[PDB]
Amino acid sequence: QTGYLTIGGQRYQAEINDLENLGEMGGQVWKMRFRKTGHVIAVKQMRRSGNKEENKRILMDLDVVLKSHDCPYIVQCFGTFITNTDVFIAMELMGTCAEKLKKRMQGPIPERILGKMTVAIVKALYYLKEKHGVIHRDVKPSNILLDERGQIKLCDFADVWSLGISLVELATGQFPYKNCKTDFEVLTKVLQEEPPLLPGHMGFSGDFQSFVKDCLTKDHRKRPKYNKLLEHSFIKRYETLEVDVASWFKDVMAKT
Ligand SMILES: *CCC(=O)N1CCC[C@@H](n2nc(-c3cn(-c4cc(Br)ccc4O)nn3)c3c(N)ncnc32)C1
Repeated sequence: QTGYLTIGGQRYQAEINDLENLGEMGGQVWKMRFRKTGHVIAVKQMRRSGNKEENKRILMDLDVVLKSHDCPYIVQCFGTFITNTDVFIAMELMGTCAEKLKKRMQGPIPERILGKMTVAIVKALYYLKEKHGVIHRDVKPSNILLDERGQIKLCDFADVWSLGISLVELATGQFPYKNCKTDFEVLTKVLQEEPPLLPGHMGFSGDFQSFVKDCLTKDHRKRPKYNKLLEHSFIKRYETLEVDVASWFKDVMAKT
């Protein structure tokens, strides 16, 4: 469907000129304001003259995003605008990603935040795999989006390993392979060295350390199925525990 903007159930007919460009957030992703209501959204622009490889990837991801309306852990699309020269994809405006939150924090991200993040990411990967046969496998702090409402969603679409590395980086503030100078050197350390587990002297719960250890299983045959990973006590704890991610997000973004 094209030519419509749906923000919270209210459906509006709209064209690209009904949006005011508030600047690049960076492909190109704009922050735009819907003049009719004042709502602010994220808009991804795909140029018809663009690279064939980049456009093909954009259209594949949009196909999944349009089918993922029933997953609360995937960034939602509000509508599309097709012009003679461009395609404008209206997405819900998130705050920032976990990589930038780590940079503003200038230190480890608390376990209670990573607990809610873990529950959101795993259920997004399981949804993508179960409902659409998509194997993401490329989870990193730059793909995990958060907003001031406390929401945690995936964007920009074997998977268990990259989640474990992302959790170790965010829990320690240190990327486990920061001293590798090439991509091949990273692959050698992944295969030759023991998995980079969580430190034991940072007050991490046994559930958190167990979950990261299960994610960083080198033998692919020994990695758990999703129905097993969704039963891990670390997932069970933060499925129900009250964690004020929204207030923590605002406090971190208030840092200079
Ligand atoms: C880690 C955070 C960061 O540095 N960036 C770069 C600038 C844009 C930021 N950002 N991206 C989105 C977004 C992207 N997509 C998307 C849609 C399709 Br269809 C295909 C591929 C992608 O990546 N949806 N949403 C952002 C949103 N929605 N809000 C705020 N910032 C966003 C990420």
